[PDB]
Amino acid sequence: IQAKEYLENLNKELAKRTNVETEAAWAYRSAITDENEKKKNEISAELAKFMKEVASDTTKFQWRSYQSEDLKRQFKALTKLGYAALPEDDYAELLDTLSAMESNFAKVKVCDYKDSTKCDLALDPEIEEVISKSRDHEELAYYWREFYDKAGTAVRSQFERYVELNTKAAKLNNFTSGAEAWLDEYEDDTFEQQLEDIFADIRPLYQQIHGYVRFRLRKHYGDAVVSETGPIPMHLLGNMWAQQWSEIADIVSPFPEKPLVDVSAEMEKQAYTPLKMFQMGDDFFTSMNLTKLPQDFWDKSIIEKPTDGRDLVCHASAWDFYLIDDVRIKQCTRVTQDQLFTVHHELGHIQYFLQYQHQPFVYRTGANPGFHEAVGDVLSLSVSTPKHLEKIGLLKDYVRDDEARINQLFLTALDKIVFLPFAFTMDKYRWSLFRGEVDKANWNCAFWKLRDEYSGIEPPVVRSEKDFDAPAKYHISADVEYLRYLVSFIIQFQFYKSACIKAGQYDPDNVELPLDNCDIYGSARAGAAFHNMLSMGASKPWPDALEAFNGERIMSGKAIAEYFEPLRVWLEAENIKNNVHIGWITSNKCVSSHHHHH
Ligand SMILES: NCCCC[C@H](N[C@@H](CCc1ccccc1)C(=O)O)C(=O)N1CCC[C@H]1C(=O)O
Ligand SMILES: [Zn+2]
Repeated sequence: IQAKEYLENLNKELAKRTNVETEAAWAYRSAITDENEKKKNEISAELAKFMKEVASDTTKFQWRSYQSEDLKRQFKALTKLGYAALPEDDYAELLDTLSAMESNFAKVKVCDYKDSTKCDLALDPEIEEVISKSRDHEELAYYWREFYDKAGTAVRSQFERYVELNTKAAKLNNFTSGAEAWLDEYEDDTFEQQLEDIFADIRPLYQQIHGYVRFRLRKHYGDAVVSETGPIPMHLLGNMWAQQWSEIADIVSPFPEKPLVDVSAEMEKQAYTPLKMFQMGDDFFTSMNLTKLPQDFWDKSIIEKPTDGRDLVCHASAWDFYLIDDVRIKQCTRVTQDQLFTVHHELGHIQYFLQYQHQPFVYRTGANPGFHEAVGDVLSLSVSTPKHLEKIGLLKDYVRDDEARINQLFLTALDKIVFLPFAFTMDKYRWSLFRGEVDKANWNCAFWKLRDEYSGIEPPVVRSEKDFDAPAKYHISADVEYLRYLVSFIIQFQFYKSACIKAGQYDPDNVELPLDNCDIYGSARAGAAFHNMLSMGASKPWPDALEAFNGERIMSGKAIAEYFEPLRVWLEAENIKNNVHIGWITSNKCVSSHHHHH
């Protein structure tokens, strides 16, 4: 019989209902109040009962033996209930503990290091800036310690129950654990291994940047502060989680005498505003013959941090309201080059939303979570080039010297290469818990051992099992899968490469057309490729989505390693010239307490 008419009717209802849920999520995350929190979970609780009642109905349609796979694809997807398979009482408890962590993160406030009276500094503006600009290791340590104790430790109790409920939910859906459930999204039983193999290929490059960065830092801060052969004291890497290091390029760049693209100052001196930044982002898409931002976006978006004393979630993000043209971004944008990249990242999501809007609700998601994260990043790569920045005047006079090209690749290596192992550990960590591989008594050290093992990083001060630091990372507190970023930083270079080729910007043989300098801005053929891929929205496993883009069907590293190659050959030489130590001994930062008072 035909369940097609059923599915059509059902997706349309699910969209209407998710719209209602989305609005409540938006209100809460825009104005954090007990009331909004209540409505928010209330809606989710209702939708969850509807899904259960829709899961039992599908028992009617024996799709597991159907003809036209597309219907059979929708059923497998719709019946795959997530946390919703959970029984009422548990689901409600999960919503709560989830809310407890989320709100806990966003409400973090710490006292200023030079004024124990202020105590109103939050992560997004204040503390985020201190870690970026300060060069007083003791001050950076202060802020690190203060932030981790509030954002991480204070929520160990909820996190643990979250893990328990997450595991219970997974088994109810026939998954081994929440770990395999997340991996299910990549529809490939060998995905983790593929990721393990690509990382293995790039790791050597990662261990020519690490030692080099540890070199300068120790030269700058001094021996007693940064030891050779030991893991780098995170907090001197310009980022609260040390996931990206470009922020300290001023004390760590190859040629400090040569220019270092820092468009922040020009943006500021030029009167740039968040609105202007979003409009630039918008222009990039249309210039590629891609979709212009709809009217609801400008009316309903929050592109600047509210001026009142209300609490909200300001971790940039993009929203699909599941209607037609109702898409919005919420970002506490600031005028800086990094924020400018972020603006493009989020629009990547928005574009993807519009591109697949016409698809059945179930297919209104990205093909593979990684694809959703890579769109915006592909434009950001173009925007970051000296070529495009000179064209828009945010780089008055610049010369491609040669030993200046290194300041661009290496600068990019502090964001794209350094990130890979960081992103991998975020989920390898949560996987090991989801899978009952770690003892509760070793939860906080299992984390740092992993940060140590893969990133060669360690906390600025000694932590014990008494502390619990994983929640200090937004995504851990908000229950947002992280592997998606690791796939993105990999596949985005594949997208970028091809796009640049489809444009007349990249030629492997011709110089003056290097990969690290193509702009693709204004490219209709690149936009066309993007359109073919994006419009499919999960209607097919990701290899077909990629194939729609450039005819390829495999995830690989035939891009980054072809992007950063000149950088990589420059390091191996420079490191030997300065006799730079490569590799590091195991960290001694995780223990189980010690005091000097009695
Ligand atoms: N310093 C601001 C960073 C930009 C914010 C961005 N936000 C995330 C938010 C995802 C999300 C939000 C709400 C519900 C469900 C999912 C994003 O990918 O857009 C992000 O987290 N990103 C962007 C790149 C990497 C990753 C990160 O920083 O770990
Ligand atoms: Zn994103």
